Parts: sequence; C-alpha cells; structure tokens
Amino acid sequence: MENFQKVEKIGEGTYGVVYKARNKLTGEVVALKKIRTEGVPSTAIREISLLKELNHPNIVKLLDVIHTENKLYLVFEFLHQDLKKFMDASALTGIPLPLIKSYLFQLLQGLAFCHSHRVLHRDLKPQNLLINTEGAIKLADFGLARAFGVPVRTYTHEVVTLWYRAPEILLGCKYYSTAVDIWSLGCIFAEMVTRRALFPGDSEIDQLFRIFRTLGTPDEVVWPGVTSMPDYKPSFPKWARQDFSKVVPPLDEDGRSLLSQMLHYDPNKRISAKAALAHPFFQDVTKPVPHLRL
Ligand SMILES: CNc1nc(C)c(-c2ccnc(Nc3ccc(O)cc3)n2)s1
Repeated sequence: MENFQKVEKIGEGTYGVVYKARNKLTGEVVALKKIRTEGVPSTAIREISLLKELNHPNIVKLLDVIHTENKLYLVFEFLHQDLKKFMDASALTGIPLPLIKSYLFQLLQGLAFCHSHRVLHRDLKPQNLLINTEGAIKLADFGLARAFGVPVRTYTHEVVTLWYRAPEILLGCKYYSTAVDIWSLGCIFAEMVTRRALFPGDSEIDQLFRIFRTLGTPDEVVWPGVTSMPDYKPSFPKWARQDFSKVVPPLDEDGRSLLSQMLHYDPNKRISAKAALAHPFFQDVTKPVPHLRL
C-alpha cells in the first residue's frame, strides 16, 4: 500500500517477507508482511479477519489487513527484537533465569488465551517471538497457519525449520491440536536455557531421529496410538531416553519438570497452557527487564 514505506527487511519465511515500515500518514512504525496469487482464497480472508479480533497483552496485534491486487499485506504492532537475535546476543553470557521464567509465563498466558478461543499458532519459533524493552514478549503470526497449507520453501524458496515441529506432525497427523504449540514452546524454552537448539534436524528423518535420540524412540507405552500414525515406521531405530539433567543443564528441577511435561510425546497428556500457568515453577515469577541491543 502506498501508505507504507519499508525501512529494512526484518524477516523472511513461508508466506513472504517481513519489513519494518513507517506509516506515511499516522507516522507509526509497524511490521509489514507481503504474501504471495490467482484470486486469494476468501476462506483465508475470513480466518485472517477472525484473527484480527483476538486481543491479548502477549500476542502481536494485527492492526490491519490490506488485500490489494491479489496480494496480501498484514500490518502488525511493531516490537524491537525477535527472540533469535536476542539469543545470539546472549550467546556468551546467557539469559538470566528470572527473565527466562517471565518470558515463559507471558508466552503461556497468550497461549492459554488463544487456545480458549480454539486458536493455535502452528509454527512457533524464536523468529516470531518478539520482545520489548519493558520486559514483555509476544506471539506473532499466531494462527496464520489456518490461512493456507504448508508448502516446500519460502517466498524466494529457502529453508523453513522442522526444529520446532512436534512429533505428531512429523508423523503424519493432520488433525493436531493446541498441544503442538506447547511442544514448540518447550523446544524454545530449552534453547534459551542451553543456548543451543534442542533438535536441529537437517531433514524430516533427521529431525525425527534427533528427537528419538534424546527423548528415546516412542512406542505405545508412552504414546498410545503412535504406531497407527501415517508416517510411523516399525523399522525406526530404537534409542533410549536420556535424562533431562543432561539435556537442559543447569536449569532447576522445577523448570526441568515443567519442560518435561511440555515435551511429552502424547499430545493429550501434554500439559496445556492454562495448567502450565499454575506450575510451581511460576511461584516466584516476576517481570524483570531485558538488556536489549537495538
Ligand atoms: C520473521 N517474521 C516476523 N514476523 C513478524 C510478524 C515479525 C515482527 C512483528 C513486529 N515487530 C517485529 N520486530 C522485529 C523483528 C525482527 C528483528 O530482527 C527485530 C525486530 N517483528 S518478525
């Protein structure tokens, strides 16, 4: 829209590119996402508009939707840093536990809210978790999944990431629930603590086997019905589960306990956001502020 002026490529992804942009009229800085086009499904519109109605302190607000010439522009409230950059800037020092605790608490608050409205994110990753200098963190592109279907690459064709993909999805489950977001969040939580991606797979089979080497190869004992999954293969290598003490050192036992429940193979036993909020780990939760390098 000739009402916005891009300032810098802020992100890249599936749908399209993300830009920091200054509204030429109101003067506000927003985040713009240009998506790519035969007629633009009205279904994607209905659902994109329904997403515009959810307001919570931990979800990046979708100010507006500009459908022009079969091209979609999404205007979002702007935040100053994604969690990925913030992690790289903390690579040597690490993020303090009080801040990690808070971020997790807020992130679960937004999740609890979205989920109670039957809305799920579907593709959480450090790249769409945005923080402000006031100590808050928000979910971005929340629900932008029920707008299309998972392709093969990005706008210019690149590399998405199966690193944060829950196992039910890697295994062919098409009707997954809100639980996939908790799984994603758990991976991110672990990454914040250790400063290294939990499961950096380089293919769908590497992703899966990586989860298997750490949490052990799943079977009907921990995940009933897993063998009926579309992509399950009786011939998967059988790895044993490694203790979390080795996966997320030196996070405390309350966190490890919480992370554990967020990373349970069985989607149904996977703790929900609302319950996660009552976990003992958040007993001494506060709202510390980050030290951002903008
Ligand atoms: C990569 N995909 C992204 N998507 C949205 C909606 C993003 C968004 C929304 C609002 N504010 C910001 N800020 C920001 C993003 C990346 C940065 O590296 C720095 C700041 N980003 S980023």
